[PDB]
Amino acid sequence: TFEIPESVTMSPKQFEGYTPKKGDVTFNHASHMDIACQQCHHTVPDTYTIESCMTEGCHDNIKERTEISSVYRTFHTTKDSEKSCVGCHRELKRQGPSDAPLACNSCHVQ
Amino acid sequence: TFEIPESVTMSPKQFEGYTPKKGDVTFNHASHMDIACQQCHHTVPDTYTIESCMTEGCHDNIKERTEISSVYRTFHTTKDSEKSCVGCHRELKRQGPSDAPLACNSCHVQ
Ligand code: HEM
Ligand code: HEM
Ligand code: HEM
Ligand code: HEM
Ligand code: HEM
Ligand code: HEM
Ligand code: HEM
Ligand code: HEM
Repeated sequence: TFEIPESVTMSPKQFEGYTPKKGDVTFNHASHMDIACQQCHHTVPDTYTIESCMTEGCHDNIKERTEISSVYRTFHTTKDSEKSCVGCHRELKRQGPSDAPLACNSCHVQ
Repeated sequence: TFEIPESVTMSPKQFEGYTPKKGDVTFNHASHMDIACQQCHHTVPDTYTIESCMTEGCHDNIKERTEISSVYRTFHTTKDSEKSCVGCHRELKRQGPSDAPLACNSCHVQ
């Protein structure tokens, strides 16, 4: 019965007491379909559910930036190539010509 | 919001006009958690849902046995080591000592 959402618009406006500096990000599963679900959704064994990365207790820290709980580190770190957006996209380029976006405005759009 | 069922009791009693020869099978995700979800649930790209293997149109053929749609071939074939139950369990033994069940009554229980 479980249905997967193809497109997902990730947003910083989720955090009430904060002012977003960049635009929203649209994530598409289709282009990432070859990667194991649990590779990105790495906490499935912990809760037996698939949930937002920015859930309370996970990567919901918007005030600090260097912390593992930080929204910034999590999606832009190159120290992780499995589940970090830019982290993986950068790693693909070392493996050969890749179009996986690195430019800020190629990810942050609307 | 998506919740995964740890234990799943697969049964042949689903097919009304049929008499099961073996007992039900209990599948546990915990012991299989290291395998990519889409490896077993191989039709996710097709429907963007995770559904029963024995759904109408999939592996629901109980009358024929050699067919890809056959409940028997699907779960006991050794010609596939990715998503066939005995197929993978057998392959593990070639990779080193394994306890993944091959005996009929180690899978069919209640
Ligand atoms: C594998 C085919 C796979 C599944 C299954 C899956 C599910 C899934 C769901 C159900 C959502 C919505 C979760 C919710 O209830 O909020 C969701 C969202 C995102 N996913 Fe996913 N996902 C699968 C695979 C992948 C892969 C390989 C990645 C990483 C490249 C990935 C990532 C994400 C992201 C990011 C989201 C948005 C999360 C958010 O905070 O809004 N998924 N996925
Ligand atoms: C959503 C698909 C999601 C992403 C993306 C994501 C990424 C991520 C990274 C980059 C790390 C850093 C690892 C490192 O520094 O090497 C990481 C680590 C942890 N995460 Fe995560 N994470 C996503 C989702 C979730 C969810 C829903 C939670 C909360 C249940 C969560 C938690 C954590 C924790 C804790 C860590 C560090 C310890 C660990 O278990 O690895 N993540 N995540
Ligand atoms: C992190 C949650 C994340 C986001 C966001 C993201 C976005 C993204 C975009 C915008 C594209 C372009 C196409 C599209 O919009 O669908 C794209 C493409 C690829 N990505 Fe990605 N991506 C995120 C995470 C990850 C992770 C962690 C990996 C690697 C394990 C990954 C990989 C890829 C690949 C492969 C592509 C295909 C591009 C191609 O050249 O065909 N992404 N991603
Ligand atoms: C380019 C170096 C770049 C910048 C700068 C940038 C900024 C940024 C900020 C500050 C946030 C926090 C929220 C805000 O609006 O201020 C944020 C969050 C996310 N980003 Fe980003 N981002 C840049 C580049 C990229 C690239 C190339 C991707 C996609 C691979 C990407 C993805 C994300 C995601 C996902 C988030 C979290 C959800 C959100 O707040 O939109 N960023 N980024
Ligand atoms: C990866 C962490 C993963 C997810 C996600 C997943 C989901 C899932 C669901 C939601 C069900 C119930 C489906 C329904 O609505 O009927 C389910 C059932 C089974 N799964 Fe699964 N599953 C994940 C991973 C794995 C892996 C790696 C395997 C293969 C070893 C696997 C297999 C199965 C089987 C068999 C069932 C029962 C199907 C039936 O016909 O009743 N899952 N899974
Ligand atoms: C449920 C998790 C499930 C299992 C288990 C499963 C196994 C399986 C095998 C062993 C094959 C044979 C491949 C070969 O001969 O090399 C196979 C092939 C197909 N399947 Fe399947 N399958 C499971 C689930 C599903 C579901 C829910 C459907 C129906 C949407 C489905 C369909 C098919 C089809 C069609 C094939 C052959 C062609 C192909 O796309 O690979 N399966 N499956
Ligand atoms: C096919 C849907 C399938 C079933 C059914 C199944 C059952 C099964 C059992 C009964 C065990 C024993 C433990 C338990 O009951 O949870 C077990 C263990 C392992 N399995 Fe399995 N298994 C099915 C499918 C698959 C597939 C397709 C693979 C390989 C890609 C696989 C692998 C394993 C592994 C690994 C174990 C761990 C045993 C160990 O020595 O620790 N199974 N499976
Ligand atoms: C041992 C060689 C063995 C036999 C024999 C056996 C039989 C069998 C039949 C005939 C079915 C159809 C339904 C019925 O009750 O008659 C069936 C279906 C499944 N089996 Fe099986 N099975 C044997 C062994 C194994 C092993 C080792 C596993 C687990 C790795 C296994 C799994 C399954 C699954 C799953 C099904 C489908 C769901 C069901 O009908 O119970 N079998 N098997």
